[PDB]
Amino acid sequence: KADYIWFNGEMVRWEDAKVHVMSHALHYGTSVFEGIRCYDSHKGPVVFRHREHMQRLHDSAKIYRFPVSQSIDELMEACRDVIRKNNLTSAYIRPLIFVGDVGMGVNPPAGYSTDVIIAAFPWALEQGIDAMVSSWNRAAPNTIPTAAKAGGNYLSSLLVGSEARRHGYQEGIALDVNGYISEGAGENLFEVKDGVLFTPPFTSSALPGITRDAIIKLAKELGIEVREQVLSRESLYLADEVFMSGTAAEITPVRSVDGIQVGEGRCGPVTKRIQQAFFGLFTGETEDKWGWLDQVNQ
Amino acid sequence: KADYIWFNGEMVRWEDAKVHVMSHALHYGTSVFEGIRCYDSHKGPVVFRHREHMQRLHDSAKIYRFPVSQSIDELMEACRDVIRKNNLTSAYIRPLIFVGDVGMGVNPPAGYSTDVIIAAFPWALEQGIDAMVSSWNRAAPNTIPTAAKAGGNYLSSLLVGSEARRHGYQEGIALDVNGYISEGAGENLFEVKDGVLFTPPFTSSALPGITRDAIIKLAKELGIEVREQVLSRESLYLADEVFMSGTAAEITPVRSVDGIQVGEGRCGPVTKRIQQAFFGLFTGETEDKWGWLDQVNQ
Amino acid sequence: KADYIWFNGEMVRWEDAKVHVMSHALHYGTSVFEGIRCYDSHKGPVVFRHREHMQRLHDSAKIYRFPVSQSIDELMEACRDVIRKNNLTSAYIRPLIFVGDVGMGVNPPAGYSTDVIIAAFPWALEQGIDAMVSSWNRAAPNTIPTAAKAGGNYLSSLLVGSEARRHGYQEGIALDVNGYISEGAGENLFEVKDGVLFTPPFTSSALPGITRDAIIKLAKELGIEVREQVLSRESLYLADEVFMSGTAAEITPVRSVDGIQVGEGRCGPVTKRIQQAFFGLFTGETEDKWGWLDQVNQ
Amino acid sequence: KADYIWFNGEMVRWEDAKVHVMSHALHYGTSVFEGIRCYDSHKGPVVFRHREHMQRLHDSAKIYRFPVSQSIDELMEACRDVIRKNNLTSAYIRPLIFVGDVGMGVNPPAGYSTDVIIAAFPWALEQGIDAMVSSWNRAAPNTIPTAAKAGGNYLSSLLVGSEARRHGYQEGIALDVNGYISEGAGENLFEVKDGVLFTPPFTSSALPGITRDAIIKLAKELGIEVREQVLSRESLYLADEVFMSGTAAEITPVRSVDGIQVGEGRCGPVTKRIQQAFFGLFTGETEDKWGWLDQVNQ
Amino acid sequence: KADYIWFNGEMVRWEDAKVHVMSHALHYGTSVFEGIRCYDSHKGPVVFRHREHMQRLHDSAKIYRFPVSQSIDELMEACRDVIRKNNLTSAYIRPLIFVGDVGMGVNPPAGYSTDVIIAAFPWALEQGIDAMVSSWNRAAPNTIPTAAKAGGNYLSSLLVGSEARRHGYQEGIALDVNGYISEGAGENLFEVKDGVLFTPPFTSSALPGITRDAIIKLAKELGIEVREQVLSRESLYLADEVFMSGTAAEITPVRSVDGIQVGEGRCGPVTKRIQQAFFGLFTGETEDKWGWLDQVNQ
Amino acid sequence: KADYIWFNGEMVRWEDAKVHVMSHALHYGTSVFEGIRCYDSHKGPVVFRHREHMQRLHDSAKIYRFPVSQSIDELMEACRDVIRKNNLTSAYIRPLIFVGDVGMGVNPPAGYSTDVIIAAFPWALEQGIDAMVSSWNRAAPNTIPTAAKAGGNYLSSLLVGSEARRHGYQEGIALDVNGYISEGAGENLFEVKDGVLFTPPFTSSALPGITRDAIIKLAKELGIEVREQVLSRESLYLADEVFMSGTAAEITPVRSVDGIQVGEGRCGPVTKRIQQAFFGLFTGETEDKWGWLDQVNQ
Ligand SMILES: *Cc1c(COP(=O)(O)O)cnc(C)c1O
Ligand SMILES: *Cc1c(COP(=O)(O)O)cnc(C)c1O
Ligand SMILES: *Cc1c(COP(=O)(O)O)cnc(C)c1O
Ligand SMILES: *Cc1c(COP(=O)(O)O)cnc(C)c1O
Ligand SMILES: *Cc1c(COP(=O)(O)O)cnc(C)c1O
Ligand SMILES: *Cc1c(COP(=O)(O)O)cnc(C)c1O
Repeated sequence: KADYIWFNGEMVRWEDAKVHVMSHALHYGTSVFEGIRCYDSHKGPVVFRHREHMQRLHDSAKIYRFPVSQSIDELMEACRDVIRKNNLTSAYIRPLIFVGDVGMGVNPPAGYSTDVIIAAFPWALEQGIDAMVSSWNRAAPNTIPTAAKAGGNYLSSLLVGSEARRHGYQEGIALDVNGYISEGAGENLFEVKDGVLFTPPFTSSALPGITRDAIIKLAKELGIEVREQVLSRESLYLADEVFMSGTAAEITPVRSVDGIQVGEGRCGPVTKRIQQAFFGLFTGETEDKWGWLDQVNQ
Repeated sequence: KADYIWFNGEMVRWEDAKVHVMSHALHYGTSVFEGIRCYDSHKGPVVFRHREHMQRLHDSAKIYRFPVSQSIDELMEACRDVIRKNNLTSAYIRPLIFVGDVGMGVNPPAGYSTDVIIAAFPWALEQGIDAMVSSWNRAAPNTIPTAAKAGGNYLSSLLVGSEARRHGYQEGIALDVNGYISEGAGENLFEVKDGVLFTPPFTSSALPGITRDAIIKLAKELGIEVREQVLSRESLYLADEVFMSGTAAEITPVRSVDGIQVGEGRCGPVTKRIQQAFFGLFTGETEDKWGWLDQVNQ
Repeated sequence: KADYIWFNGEMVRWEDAKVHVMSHALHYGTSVFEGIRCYDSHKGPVVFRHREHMQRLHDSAKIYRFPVSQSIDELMEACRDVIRKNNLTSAYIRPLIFVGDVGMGVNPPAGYSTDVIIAAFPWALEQGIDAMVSSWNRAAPNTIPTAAKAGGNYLSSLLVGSEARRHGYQEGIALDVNGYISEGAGENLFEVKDGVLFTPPFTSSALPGITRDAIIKLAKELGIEVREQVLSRESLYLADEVFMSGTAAEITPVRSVDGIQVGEGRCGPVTKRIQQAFFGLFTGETEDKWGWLDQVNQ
Repeated sequence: KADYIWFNGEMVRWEDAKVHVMSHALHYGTSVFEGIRCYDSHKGPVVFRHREHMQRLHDSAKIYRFPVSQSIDELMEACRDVIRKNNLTSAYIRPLIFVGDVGMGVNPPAGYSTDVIIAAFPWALEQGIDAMVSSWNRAAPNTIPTAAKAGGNYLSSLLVGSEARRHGYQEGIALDVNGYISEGAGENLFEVKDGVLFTPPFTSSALPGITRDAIIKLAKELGIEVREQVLSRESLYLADEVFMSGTAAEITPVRSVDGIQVGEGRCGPVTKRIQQAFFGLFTGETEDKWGWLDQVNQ
Repeated sequence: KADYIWFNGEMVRWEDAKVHVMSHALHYGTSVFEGIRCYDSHKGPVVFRHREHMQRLHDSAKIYRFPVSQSIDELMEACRDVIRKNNLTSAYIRPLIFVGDVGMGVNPPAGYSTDVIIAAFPWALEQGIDAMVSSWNRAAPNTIPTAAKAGGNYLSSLLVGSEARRHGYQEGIALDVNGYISEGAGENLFEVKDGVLFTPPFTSSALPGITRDAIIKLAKELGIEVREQVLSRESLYLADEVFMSGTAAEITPVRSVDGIQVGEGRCGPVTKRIQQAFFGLFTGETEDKWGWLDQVNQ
Repeated sequence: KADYIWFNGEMVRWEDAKVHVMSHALHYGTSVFEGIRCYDSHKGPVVFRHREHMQRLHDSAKIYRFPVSQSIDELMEACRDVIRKNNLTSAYIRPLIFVGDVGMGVNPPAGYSTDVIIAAFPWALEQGIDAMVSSWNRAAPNTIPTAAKAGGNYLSSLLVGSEARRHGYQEGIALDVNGYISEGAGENLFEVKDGVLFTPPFTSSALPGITRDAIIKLAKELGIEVREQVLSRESLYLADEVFMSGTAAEITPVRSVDGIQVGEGRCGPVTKRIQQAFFGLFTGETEDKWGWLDQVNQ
């Protein structure tokens, strides 16, 4: 929780940010959102890969044809505004584009506009978590677009994630409809074999993670070979290391899958190198060669 | 629109029925709903298959493990209350169970409770509509449960339905991932061949429609043979008649699929017999042998 | 061979029935055809299920949207004429609708007409044949419609059939993409287990055979239970009897599959009963309750 | 049209190149063909990748086991002869190997020979075309070989292409049975993301295009990264550029898919570079390092 | 254990029934087996559906082409002899046909014979068991025959069953590759909806259980409707009753699946009726109309 | 055959190496094994990639959770001992971990130990073999792990291999459930097209061959490009060269597939180069850069 939420261009008090119960998105999952992080760095509060996230927000809406009146730049300025207005230095930002109070028909009436909200609030990675392969599979290829970060998609992440927690594990790993590894409930999956980094392609129903992309680029900078390919379920038991990636989860090591220990049962050497290079970005140790750090105070 | 909405046991003015913008269901499609109709009949306002719908509401929540504090009977009484309080005789009822303002984590915290809302509002079938087979497929079997009427499911119905309308058709027909007929965007599909009634099973990713079930039971009463089996796409072009079924759509004839006329291009004889038997229920002509008509004033 | 071939409304001498090498159908498989049989009966030359075949010819053309100028009755009279003009009593008729000398573009230009020809010519059942399961699968559900009897479809029947011949068998049995039994290279497949008759549904990529349909109706008249269901490959080795059906093949018993003998290795009792009832139609022993025999001489 | 057509070793007048209506290929799609282009260049009339096309003609026939008595060299000489004898400088060549007047059985009798024809005739720019994703899928992997350019295969291209034109688009894009991008109705598909060229592998039911291969080699010469990988449907909406390739279509840019604009809605930068390099081959600007230009005069 | 084991026609002491460590079946899973039960009845020791099991033993060997020198009758006599010679009245019989000490090549040398063993030894109620849906799927249709009860098949049952026990459940339920219900780890699955009995067909990778078959026949005698059809995963949560069937497991009620209670959490009404009818066979209460009881003393 | 077999830590005479007929592995395929080769080299008897094979033995057991008391080094010393004790210089070693005389329940009781045996015995490459594509497919992805070399897996290799033999071929090539090339009955498959080496990934249900891995590393040393990708069935007819790899089979060229000759019908140039480099390891010509040769005499 925090004071003020950016709502359709206005800074509204947190308490007053309410929508009608007949809002389309509440009944039909017709919303698109993002997960962004603001880090306190050597150069002050900085939004990690800000433009990339807002670009994906637009891409997700594009796929479902949701009309978005704000440009990427407008959304970016609004985001910084909400962090400053709330006096935050370290936070989690949540942009949300949703179909509001329009008719009750599935197809919104022509000429409608979407409601936009940007809320920000203040904001394990060493011992490694225990994961299990879920009995639920992720969405098939040409059904509900897995490349779009839409609300309705999360019924799948709820099923996969809750099942793992009900059986005593920290996270669940979902396979696609073909029986290949897709990703965790809400984070991308990586494997390290003989010093090589492996990760499933988007065609394995894995969402194009921005943390995932950052890791791939950092790994190449470190001289580590990266192979984007379909992975079998057994590979999880044969891998030297395995870790998850996501904005909220950052880089989370996995020490065991289905009760089977992953090489030594602790954060591996390659996972360690990547973690250091990742966190080094906010200390100045890792040079920001790509322009991933967006200053809140511009 | 109407006055008053039943909200967690209280009759709230329509205008005051608001939820916070950080409600779980707005971001993750974590809601379950129903579509029910109240008809003005020979015995006054009557809710069609009231118990069946509330039972499915509970079943849908059960699958996702959403805690529901109200019993089927409590929900049924609440529903009648909202129709009476709003002085409605002919209406569309919308029960909605959703995860409200809890954390922002996908998995709701243990001990949480769901918010429940029941809104009601006042409420083609002769010439037949033109349909097209969509380029989007419905959810694969063990991914997102198609038997549950959940909010997140509707991203699929939006894609299928919007595509049909963008190309000039009234409704889209989706095939499953195997290439077999599933159903329309938001309604079940029926075919009539040589005086025989055909409809895809639930395993073709078709939601167990209550209108669908009613038609099957009425057809048997009329002495019409019903075959629940997987159907090929071509069968749509070879069928003598084809129609859709749903609470909102009732019994909608389809006169053409993909520009190909369906036997004579008008409402067929078998579709007609079923329509008459269906609407006869609210005139007294068709005996309510199953107890499908629930009086609002009990 | 024979004299005269009906070509676009005219009886042309067999040798003069030629078309240009640039005919669309020669390059793109854009043709639809039928297989019909004329039997010498107790009532003289009689075309078996004449109307049904011409109706399917029209249905196959309808699916591909090939314009057909002739009505079902016109085609039926032309067929009888070809049999009479050729002084045939027992023959195989081959109606063929094809896209002729139009452009070289895959999509024929608007306003084009198809060419139609009807050729007829004079026309292993006691012991049974040896069949093998092919390594090639039949067309997937929403690719090339298997319900339509089109020319291009036969590339598949060629692959399945030639492979069986090459290995010393009389016919090959194709499985669909799922690994279930579809049918023989160019004939439907039946199995008899505990006095029960089994056959794959059309959704197993099996063409809606007219001989297949006749067998199902005759079986029911004989009091034999018929189950139209998906069949596993192993079922071929467990079946008491197995036989193929088609216009050209009629009812052909299968005494072995993949070198494995089918219960006693001879024509089974149920296959025999069905054969007798089938051939009894042309002797008068079996009453033609359906009006399947169309007299040539009218 | 034009005068003369090479028919089984003889130059026959166009009007006289006729084949019997009972030719196998007319009824069973049993033919194999090629599409070749002759361009007027800085070195005169030149056949683009002549040997490559004739080699594929042989490969297609080999898969179906069609007997071809002519060698690659004989066919190449015949092709040049057709262009010279018809006084063509710029034209489209169509070699066709087909099963002619043999029996009516699906399996041609042992010892048969195929008929061979080679016809030639005189022969979506900077704005691009509008495409839509078809509701029809391309052939599954082990059904009808997608690597062979056979006549029967085109029933698929007809379904995909006609649907697109019926809805107002210029071309349709088909997905395979898995829901992944395969290719256009009769041309390969390319995508450009962040300066990288993407194209589906043959295993996505995409025919091994010779234009496709040329583009891949030219791209590498230009220093452009090429990734041959499975592509999701959503990628079409996220791509910076998208274009089709084929002998007839050459390099055709796609400005929109399903009504969604492809980055700026005009021919993209990378597409432009590749087009220039491609057409530069006929002006001498692009050095023919591989020997793709075969002079007619030799 | 017990004394004596029938080994290739000879009653050998239990301790002496040994085979070489280089026996084919130990390395390649090349064995076929059965599970039979001998019950103490009102007519003394009786082998339940004796001939049916021996017939399936032969059918399993036939599919893999394992040479069996003993006839069904010889095996049946041997079985009775094992029970008598070991003075057993209530026991579990295990016939095993396996490829013994032949070469080490996968394909046994022509002319080989299999070794046959028949061992017998002395032999989830009213509360039911807790089951979970496994993360492992059962064998795909045309891979390893699911209709054959072979040794190698059990690696699957081991994976499915062990996972369930590792998580605290009594049995695991496997889905096929399509995401539909197949069966339990080593027993068939039944569901009861509105007084109707449902069970997956063999094509859902479910082995043709002999107990399964018995239940279907008994159900029909009791006037209960039986529907053999593909079942979705969700159906387990919507069913009124669910139970497993197998020779060892007999009729075991399932009170919950994945932590979700199955209607009241106790043995259901229909399950009870079927259990009573089943066990009534051994008390004389249920007339043995089919001849399922084979007396040991004969 | 040979004298002595290492059995649970003791050198037992070959003839006395027996296990009870009730051993778990004989009934349920619950065993894991390896195939290792001892070559007579320029350095004397040498076990090829000894450590790698024992590591895979452990990995296969780990996937099934079979307890293994011996470490990799213990197993390696035992292996050398068996070769020495048997006075072998060139031989085939067969390590086998299996579940022995434990209960009859599929799930072995807690605290059980596995039995381990290591047997060794003394131990078409120039012309090439004739292969055919089998009608049986290899195990689907998430059914029975294809990465594990377990006994039960071989029911599949038996079906694929025996079918090829029965039709006069030397080996059968299996396709996966998708219709893509997987591998031979018990050996990995390679293809050579334009000087490029191709092989299916593990996700095509291909076991991670150790000979396969060696070939890939040798190819890279020779400067040959290696592409690990999914391959279509047709690619076998279009390839310039095709060969199989395995411990027993080493590098076996394939001169024809399905009666279709593979480029010239003899051992190809690239296959030759790889063979020479492979066998050169035991002559000293090829430097053992990886430490693949483990000396017996240490
Ligand atoms: C958001 C999300 C991710 C993580 O993406 P990041 O851009 O790295 O935050 C991974 N998987 C799913 C299903 C997601 O929704
Ligand atoms: C609600 C719904 C239907 C119609 O069900 P009825 O119970 O008949 O109203 C059909 N299909 C889908 C996808 C639905 O959500
Ligand atoms: C024509 C055909 C059949 C047989 O159908 P009939 O109408 O009974 O002749 C079976 N399979 C295929 C693929 C066919 O084309
Ligand atoms: C011929 C063809 C192409 C084009 O390949 P080019 O050799 O480049 O002309 C593409 N797709 C299909 C289906 C084709 O038949
Ligand atoms: C043996 C077996 C069954 C049980 O069948 P019954 O003949 O009734 O004992 C069920 N499933 C599997 C996988 C089996 O092996
Ligand atoms: C053992 C095996 C191979 C060959 O692997 P190598 O380690 O090289 O001997 C190939 N396929 C299968 C199915 C195998 O079991």
